[PDB]
Amino acid sequence: MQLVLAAKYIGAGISTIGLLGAGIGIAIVFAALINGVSRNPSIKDTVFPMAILGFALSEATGLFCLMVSFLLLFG
Amino acid sequence: MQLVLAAKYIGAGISTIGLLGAGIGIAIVFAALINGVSRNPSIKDTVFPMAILGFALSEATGLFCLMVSFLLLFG
Amino acid sequence: MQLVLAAKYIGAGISTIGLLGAGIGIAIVFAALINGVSRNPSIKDTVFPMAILGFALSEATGLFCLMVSFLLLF
Amino acid sequence: MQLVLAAKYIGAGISTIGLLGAGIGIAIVFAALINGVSRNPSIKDTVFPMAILGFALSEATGLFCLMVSFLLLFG
Amino acid sequence: MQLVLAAKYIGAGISTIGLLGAGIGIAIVFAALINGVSRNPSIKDTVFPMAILGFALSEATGLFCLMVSFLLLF
Amino acid sequence: MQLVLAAKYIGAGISTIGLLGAGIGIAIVFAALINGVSRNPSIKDTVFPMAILGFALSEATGLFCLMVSFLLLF
Amino acid sequence: MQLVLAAKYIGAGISTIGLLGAGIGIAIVFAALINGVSRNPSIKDTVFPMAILGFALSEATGLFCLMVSFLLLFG
Amino acid sequence: MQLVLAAKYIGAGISTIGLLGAGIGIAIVFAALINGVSRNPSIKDTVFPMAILGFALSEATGLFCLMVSFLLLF
Amino acid sequence: MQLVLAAKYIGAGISTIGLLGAGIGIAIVFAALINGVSRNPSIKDTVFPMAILGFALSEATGLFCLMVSFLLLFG
Amino acid sequence: MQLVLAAKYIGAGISTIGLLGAGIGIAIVFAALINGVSRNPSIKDTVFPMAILGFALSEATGLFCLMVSFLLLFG
Repeated sequence: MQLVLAAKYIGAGISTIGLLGAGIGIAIVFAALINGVSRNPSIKDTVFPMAILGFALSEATGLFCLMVSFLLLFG
Repeated sequence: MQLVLAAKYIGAGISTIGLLGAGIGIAIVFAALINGVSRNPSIKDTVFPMAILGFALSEATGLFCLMVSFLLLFG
Repeated sequence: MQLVLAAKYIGAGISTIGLLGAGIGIAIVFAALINGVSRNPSIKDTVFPMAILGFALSEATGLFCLMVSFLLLF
Repeated sequence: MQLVLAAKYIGAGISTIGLLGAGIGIAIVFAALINGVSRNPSIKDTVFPMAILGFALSEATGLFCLMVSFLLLFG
Repeated sequence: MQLVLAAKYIGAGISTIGLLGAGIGIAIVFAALINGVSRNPSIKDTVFPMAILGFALSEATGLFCLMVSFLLLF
Repeated sequence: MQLVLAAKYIGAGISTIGLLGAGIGIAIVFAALINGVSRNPSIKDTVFPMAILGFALSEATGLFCLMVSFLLLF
Repeated sequence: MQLVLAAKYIGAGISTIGLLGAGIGIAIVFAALINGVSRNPSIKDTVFPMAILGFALSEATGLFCLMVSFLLLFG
Repeated sequence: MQLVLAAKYIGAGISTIGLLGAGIGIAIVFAALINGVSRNPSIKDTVFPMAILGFALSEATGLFCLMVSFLLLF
Repeated sequence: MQLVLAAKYIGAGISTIGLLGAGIGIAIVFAALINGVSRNPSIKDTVFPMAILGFALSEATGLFCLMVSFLLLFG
Repeated sequence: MQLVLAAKYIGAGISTIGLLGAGIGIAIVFAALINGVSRNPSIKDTVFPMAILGFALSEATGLFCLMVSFLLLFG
């Protein structure tokens, strides 16, 4: 158990690293949203739900990382 | 088997790291969509399905990462 | 018990790495805010609440990393 | 054999990391496609096959990583 | 004791890596500030507080890393 | 034998990491091709061979990584 | 004590990695300064102190890494 | 002798990582070439020999990584 | 001492990784200088010393990395 | 000797990683050179030696990495 439990804990730490992509990704989507709206205010009702979709899809990949982390931590 | 289970769990942690690319990638596809539509609203119906295709192809690489991760956790 | 504990400490160091994403992320949101406002100052009240949401959502991923880190530390 | 097998699983995890290049890359190709089409809608039939070519070639790099991964998992 | 101590020291070093995100992030914010002031000098007093805020928030994430690094060290 | 074999397998996995550079690089080349053709469609036949060359050369580096990975495997 | 000391030196090496954020960051600030001054030479006296501020604050992050490094090397 | 050899194989896998730099690097040179030529087609004969030098110098760093890799493999 | 010398040598290897930032940083300062002068040749004498300052501050972070590396190899 | 020699060899592999920064950096300088010359052909005699300086300074950081690698490999 001891070496295996230790591996799970190290593993759970390693598995959060990929969350960096969601962190950068979410920001990239919101940067585009802010730049697009500032170039063309009239487009905001159109581009805002693309921003919400984009952020959610990007966050999803981070959530897959987190899921593996929790399965290691608690499973 | 202690060493092998340990290695399976470390390895599953490690195979989520690659998801950072789909995280960044999906975001890049949505940012282009946002900037594209704001420059030229009339193009929206043309470029939106391209965004869907882009996101899905970028996501697939992260899903491969996760597939290995699940194979190491359960296979 | 010592091996497990050693692994809890390493794992905790490792789970902060992901916070780099929020570091760059928050910055990217605020950079667009500054550039957007400078190109079009009248858009400020519109894009400021968007920057707050952007930063919050980006920070949240970093906060997930830190949650794992603290779960491992205690 | 336990150390060797251990190494094989650690190795398989490691060899998905390079898939992040394809996750980001495929996205860069789709972003250019979206941006090019929004700048110049008439160019769409020309630039779309280039996007398919760019994506398949970017994806091939991630597939090489996954192949090495599967060689480690099952061989 | 020696295994645990060892892990605390390695873990402490590992938790400084995430600080690369604030190093890049802070810079991105100040670059946006510079590019925006040079495009539009009259906007200086509006975007400056935005840059302070954005820097503070980027930095905080690097500070959560240092915090974990200090917990492991002390 | 077991230690050496072990290292060959870990080393083989490690040498695929560098392939992320070709994955990004190839894409950068094709994006430049797309942005340049859409700005200037008449340039298509000039820049296309340039993109093939640039892709080939980016890819080669990922292939040197795979080569090391295959040597370690076989 | 040998394992502990070992760990201290491995740790000290590890804690210089984060200095790459300052190496890139300081450069991003100087690049903006150069580009801003070439677009608008009259803005130089305004944007130069902002560049000093941005750089010192970016550098401070690398210095925190180096401090942890020196704590590991000598304490 | 087995431990040393194990380390030669791991070290060799590790030294290919740096080749990612040349992967992205070569691509960045060729992207600028394509964009430069599309903006200004008459500059092609001037910027093509610059792209060749750029790619060569970038590849060379990758070749240094591979040299270490082969020195370790034999 | 076997373990400690081993750790010193691994650690010295690891503390060079941070030099990748000065590598990228210096380049970013020179790229801005190049793009700055080409947009506005008259600015050359103004922005060139800024480039020198930029490069040197970016390089210093890599020199800190190397300092630790030498301390681990010889100190 | 055995564990120490093994550490040096692993260390020498780790120390080439930072060469990735010179590889990207050198390219960034040459990209700027190519973009600057294509915007403004008359500037080429001015910006070319800044490109040579930039690439050399960037390559220098990679050479510091390589130096540590050779000291580990052969020292």
